Amino acid sequence: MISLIAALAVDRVIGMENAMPWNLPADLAWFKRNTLDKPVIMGRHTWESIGRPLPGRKNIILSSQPGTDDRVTWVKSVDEAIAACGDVPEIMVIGGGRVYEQFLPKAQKLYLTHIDAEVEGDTHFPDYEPDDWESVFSEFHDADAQNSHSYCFEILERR
Ligand SMILES: Nc1nc(=O)c2nc(CNc3ccc(C(=O)N[C@@H](CCC(=O)O)C(=O)O)cc3)cnc2[nH]1
Ligand SMILES: [Ca+2]
Ligand SMILES: [Cl-]
Ligand SMILES: [Cl-]
Ligand SMILES: [Cl-]
Repeated sequence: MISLIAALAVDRVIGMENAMPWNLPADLAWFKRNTLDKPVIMGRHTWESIGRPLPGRKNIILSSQPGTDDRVTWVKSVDEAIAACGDVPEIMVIGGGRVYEQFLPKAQKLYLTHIDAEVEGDTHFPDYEPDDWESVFSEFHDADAQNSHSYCFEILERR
């Protein structure tokens, strides 16, 4: 099964010209909880953003240009990325925009963090029909001493 995991500000904003203007360690901990020991597929901009390989996960980078880091796997097609995951119960697609776009139609599950931030987006999560999805988990949190905005965790399963 393929799943997508994303953090969405208002209007589905997922990325900006520069680093996103929030500080959400609790969301990064949710991200880790749901990706640890699973293969993760990402595009090159997201790979650059993260800075290094995500620990304890097989990192696959989907890209048309040859790779510039030997500590991860570089693939040139969606089907190559999937094959590189081998035989695992769940593949996690971690962005960014174009990669979500490409994997959405194949995905059966979404792990979304909705962040209460009004920002002008450079890239957006795909316009999914919430109509077509079943929320099986939701959990709301206010901003606190460590987290700058209010956010809500959701898991959704393809109806
Ligand atoms: N829920 C969610 N939040 C994210 O911000 C997110 N970000 C991207 C890509 N960006 C990033 C940026 C950093 C890390 C990261 O540093 N994760 C660490 C935990 C952070 C820490 O320990 O300081 C990890 O080990 O997973 C992951 C994804 C894709 N899906 C997401 N999904
Ligand atoms: Ca429900
Ligand atoms: Cl968590
Ligand atoms: Cl990307
Ligand atoms: Cl629902």
